[PDB]
Amino acid sequence: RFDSLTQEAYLQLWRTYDRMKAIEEEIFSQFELSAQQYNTLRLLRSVHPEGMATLQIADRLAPDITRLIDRLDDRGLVLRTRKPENRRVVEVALTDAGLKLLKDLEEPVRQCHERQLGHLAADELHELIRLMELA
Amino acid sequence: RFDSLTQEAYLQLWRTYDRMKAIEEEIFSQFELSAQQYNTLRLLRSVHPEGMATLQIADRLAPDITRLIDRLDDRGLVLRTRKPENRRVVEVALTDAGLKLLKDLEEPVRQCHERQLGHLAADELHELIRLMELA
Amino acid sequence: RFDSLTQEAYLQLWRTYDRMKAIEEEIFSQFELSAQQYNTLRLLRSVHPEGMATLQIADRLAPDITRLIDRLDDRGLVLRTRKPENRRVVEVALTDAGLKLLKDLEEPVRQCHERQLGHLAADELHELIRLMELA
Amino acid sequence: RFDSLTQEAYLQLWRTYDRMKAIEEEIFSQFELSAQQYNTLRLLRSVHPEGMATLQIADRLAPDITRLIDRLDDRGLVLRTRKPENRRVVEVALTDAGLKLLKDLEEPVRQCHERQLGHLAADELHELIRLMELA
Repeated sequence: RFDSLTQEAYLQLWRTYDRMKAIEEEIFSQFELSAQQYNTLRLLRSVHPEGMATLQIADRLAPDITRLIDRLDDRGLVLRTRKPENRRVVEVALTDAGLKLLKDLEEPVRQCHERQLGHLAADELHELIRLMELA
Repeated sequence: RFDSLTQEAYLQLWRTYDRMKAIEEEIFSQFELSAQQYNTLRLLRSVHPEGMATLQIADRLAPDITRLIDRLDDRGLVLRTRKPENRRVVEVALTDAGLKLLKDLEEPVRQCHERQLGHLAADELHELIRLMELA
Repeated sequence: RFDSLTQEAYLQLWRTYDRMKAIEEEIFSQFELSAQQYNTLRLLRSVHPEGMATLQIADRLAPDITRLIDRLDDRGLVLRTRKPENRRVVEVALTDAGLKLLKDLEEPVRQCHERQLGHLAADELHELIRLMELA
Repeated sequence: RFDSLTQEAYLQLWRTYDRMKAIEEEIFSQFELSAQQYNTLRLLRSVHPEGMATLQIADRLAPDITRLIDRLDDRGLVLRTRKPENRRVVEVALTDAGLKLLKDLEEPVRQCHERQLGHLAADELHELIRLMELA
């Protein structure tokens, strides 16, 4: 968790979050995804072809991840397997089409990280210019 | 709380926090303060000459704020008043020397916010240059 | 021409030039061009399919532009036409292959301008951090 | 002199000059100076208590430097000495009041260089954001 910052540094940290979040939402909206869905698909790529238990996905990223995964399952992007010896546990793995989607997203996401860094630096420079010029 | 970011945006948000936190710690260390002590003194200035209940200070910023305030009381920077009708409640107000300390800190803190913004923008530009040049 | 700057602003202006120049040289070297050759080809595109007199090219950008254009002519990127009534005058126009080369250069050059702006802003922020921290 | 840049890099170099020049003009106007007068006073400080020939001042920075120096002489900031053996040569040295003026200008000029660097980096980041977002 975030320990005490001055109010001004704390508002700047939130502005950093808000700017980054908005740029990701705009790029992920084009693929009908959220960043949490991208983060699930990336996590499943790190163990592909093996699956991961729904609870372990939530722990590495909980009840909102089942609806999230339902959307990914309906799109054929992930495959669910109920553990035959423990029917409450659902393991989820990436499919070929989830791998393809992540390969198609590599360039848009890298550009999205470049736009984040650019806008963050401009926002910070606007505040720096303001502080230098009130002094 | 901070909703899902990509891992990369999440690490950048933590780098923003770490950089800002370190610059404040270095300037506040010179006055033998923490940022949470500065934040308490600023909060008490907004109601000066009135005091604020220890619980309301914690709520606006809890058991760690009493040791924090003890240090400020020992330095003569704040004045405690136990409520005569409710002895468990301790109201804390700024003193003249706490007001003076905040006036002496206005310039160092503004420079500290300028150094934060500068370093944040450079750190972000280093990552942007790296991403543009791997592509 | 550049009127009086402080020595420090003058050295910074030269650092701006040196950084921009080096990034262009590296991208144009890959197509076996110089920036002055790119600038000639762009100038000839603005009047294509008409040609421009060698002297007017030099004026809009003089004896070093004939060797420069010789290289472009040998590569089939420009076409020379000696004026039949005035044999000293050589009009130069872009060819289809010079147009194609400029279309292939649009993306690399835009990225080159993005890397220039990025590096310029980082170099300036390094000097700003240095000045704020000597004070 | 500045060798071939792309048109876009050349306009950016001029924007760098224009921004830096305007910030200096605004700070130097407050002391009723130009940057060329500041540059003369700094040059005379490097040889103080010795003077420098008017022609050597012009060479290190020519007929416009005599009016420039006249203003500095009228303000008691420099002292002229006509060479007794060569009456055409006028050596100019800093006075105590020219040294004092340069000591009073150290902080405003350093802040002026910080505002230049800040504004340059913001201007460049605005253009970088624009280029990344047209792509």
